[PDB]
Amino acid sequence: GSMQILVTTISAETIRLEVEPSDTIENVKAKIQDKEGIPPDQQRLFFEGKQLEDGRTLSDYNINKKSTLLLVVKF
Amino acid sequence: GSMQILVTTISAETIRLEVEPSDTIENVKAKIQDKEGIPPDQQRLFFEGKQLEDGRTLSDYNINKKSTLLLVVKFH
Repeated sequence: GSMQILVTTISAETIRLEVEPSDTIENVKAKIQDKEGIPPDQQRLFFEGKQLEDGRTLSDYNINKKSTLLLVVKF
Repeated sequence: GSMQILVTTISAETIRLEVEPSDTIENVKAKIQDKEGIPPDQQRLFFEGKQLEDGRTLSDYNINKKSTLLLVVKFH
């Protein structure tokens, strides 16, 4: 149109979570809901590029102390 | 204690804005409030690394058609 401009809107935060190696990623998503207020269904967890899927644990993906996890959310 | 992991929470979206080259940054910030719902003083605008100031126009920073602007917004 007249002059169409693009605005790259960014929002970012780093949340620390006290978890057990026995904790399922379902339980990890539940801990994020208490900390921020995002439902587990719309949450997308990542580690080493691989999308963390429910039914498995943090030990299965070999996640230990001081591990960087990636959470991608809407708007 | 037992195991303390870090979760890098990211949220991103691109907003399309019909603006005039005569428009000031305070007017562009007002247009973002209508599109998303963020107050103009709590939003930081950028172009070519330089932080865009409320007083100056889009012509002053040489912003034209198909220009990518950066808006950094608070967590929640």
